Amino acid sequence: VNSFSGYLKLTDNVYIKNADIVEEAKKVKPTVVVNAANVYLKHGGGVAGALNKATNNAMQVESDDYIATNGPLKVGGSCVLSGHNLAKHCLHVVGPNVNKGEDIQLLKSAYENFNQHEVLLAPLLSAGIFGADPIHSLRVCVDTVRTNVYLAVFDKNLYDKLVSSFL
Ligand SMILES: Cc1cc(C)nc(N)n1
Repeated sequence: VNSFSGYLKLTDNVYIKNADIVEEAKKVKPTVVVNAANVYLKHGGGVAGALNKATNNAMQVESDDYIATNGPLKVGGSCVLSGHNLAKHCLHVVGPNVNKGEDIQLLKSAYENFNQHEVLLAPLLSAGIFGADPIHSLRVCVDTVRTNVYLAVFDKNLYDKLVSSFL
């Protein structure tokens, strides 16, 4: 049993809810929250900006030190950093950004990072301002992630479309 509440079950291991990932993290304090990161860990706007704002910019400070030491992530890659006030850990995962021309086949590689963690609270990778089709992102998630993933969908309209169209 875990603390996640109000989710619709899509598969054996994938659950979904209409919720802002910042309010859900604050309530649950999951072991892992996933950030929709870029390779520079610049959490300017989007999911990353919303999570970073909720940490009072401490996520950005920690991320700048990570990049100064290690250099940029790969598209499709990830790193584990602190979850600050939101979670034990934040798994920063880089899905391909369609608005930068990145290979959508890298979305499967991005979701494979989730398999290193038994339970996660996550957004749909490459959705929102990363430009991918969220219906596609949910299909890749279900077909790639084998660990238990609790997806937070920010848009009520999009949530209802993801559920209604789910095969
Ligand atoms: C305030 C907010 C929350 C989420 C999940 N994303 C964005 N872009 N902004």
